[PDB]
Amino acid sequence: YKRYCIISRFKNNIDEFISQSLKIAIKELQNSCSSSLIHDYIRKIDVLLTSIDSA
Repeated sequence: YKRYCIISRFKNNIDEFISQSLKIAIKELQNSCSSSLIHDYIRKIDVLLTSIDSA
């Protein structure tokens, strides 16, 4: 229900903590409707993850 936005926000705070990244690749991929229904700050929140992944 409303937990699809919470767990995405829970994975957003957990991906900022940095194999283990391969399980993180499952959280970052397979977009069916979560990368279509969601807000305007979540787009730059995805940019903060890959730049942190660039380190």
